[PDB]
Amino acid sequence: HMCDAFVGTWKLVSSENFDDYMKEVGVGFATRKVAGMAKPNMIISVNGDVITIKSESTFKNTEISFILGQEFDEVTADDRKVKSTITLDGGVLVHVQKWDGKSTTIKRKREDDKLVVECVMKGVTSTRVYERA
Ligand SMILES: O=c1cc(CSCc2ccc(Cl)cc2)[nH]c(=S)[nH]1
Repeated sequence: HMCDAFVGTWKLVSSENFDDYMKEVGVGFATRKVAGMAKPNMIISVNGDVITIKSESTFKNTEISFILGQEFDEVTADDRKVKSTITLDGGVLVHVQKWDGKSTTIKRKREDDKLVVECVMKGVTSTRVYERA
């Protein structure tokens, strides 16, 4: 029942500062423009200890499956090949991605009826708000 309140199908409804986050990560111009337009659905499910997070959009469909605390290699939507570890910290899913000596952290939390995604790269934060689909 760890992640019960995350399970379901969620649709992006707002984004702030995502272009600056993508710049800080190193995403190139064309990918930033097309990725910034996307209105993904995020589909979260749990089966035993395995959590699956799917993102589906007109830009790029992604899927990760993982066990909390157990590192996994991930190909991001912008085509980085990263090493990821996701943990639960005080009810927040904390997702750290490492690549090329760099690191970014994505936090996913339930706030009221929303799922709030905070993406941080150094000093730059983007907030993406999802509602139930
Ligand atoms: O599941 C998720 C994860 C995130 C983390 S940044 C992903 C991402 C990265 C690069 C590009 Cl070009 C587009 C997208 N943001 C939302 S909204 N949902």
